[PDB]
Amino acid sequence: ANPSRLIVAIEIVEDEIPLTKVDGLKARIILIEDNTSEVGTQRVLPGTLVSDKDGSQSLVYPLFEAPVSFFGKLGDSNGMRVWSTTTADIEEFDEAAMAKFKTRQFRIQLIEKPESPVIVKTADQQDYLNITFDKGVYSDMYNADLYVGDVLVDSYSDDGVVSGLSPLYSPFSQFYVYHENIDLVRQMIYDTEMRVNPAAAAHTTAPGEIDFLTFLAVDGDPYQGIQVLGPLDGGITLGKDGNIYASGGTDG
Repeated sequence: ANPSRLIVAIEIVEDEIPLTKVDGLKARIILIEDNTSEVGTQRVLPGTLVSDKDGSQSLVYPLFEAPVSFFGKLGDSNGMRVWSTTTADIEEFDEAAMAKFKTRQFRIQLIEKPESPVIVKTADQQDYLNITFDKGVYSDMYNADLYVGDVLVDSYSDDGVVSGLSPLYSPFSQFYVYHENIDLVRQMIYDTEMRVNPAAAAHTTAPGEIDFLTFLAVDGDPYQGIQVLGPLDGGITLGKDGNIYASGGTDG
């Protein structure tokens, strides 16, 4: 009756964190479980976090949302991984593209259980897809558009034409990005950090360059104005090994 679904969100509050206090942010990645609402209608809402500093309450910002392509509880076997790029790693990434468009480059990969989980290769047979959460970014390195919304489904799909094989379809039928929420979240972290650690403006020159998922700065270094909350603290670790699955699949 109902597809499984993945909704990724971020819970943030203002608090005194440690700076290894100081005034910055307490954040944690969370999943919202809803297969009822129409896709793209999650709201920013107060979470369960409170602030030791001033009694303020956390807010929860839906970031993105992806429905599974097919009915059934088995759709709950679909999920994904996501991580930001860094001028610290083994692989490189499109540094001039980022420069030009002042946005951050991310890698997303689809996965399936049984779990390590199994990696769903893209059509062109790559292990992962290079994306930006912003529109208009075109990469000369990968000669592709990078915007997730425009490219993911399409990339894990293959109508079979010049391919000659059985049409291939993506396990996720659409990737909806909450642009406004993301911009709201990045600004928040950009501001906080420019204040806390103003040298960080050297490579983080725009709010659009903020990694709001794994909270690494471009240089590779985790922002000094964020204190991340892992599973110990009600959170979810994203990243190369950070597995998240759709849910709420119903058979009827």
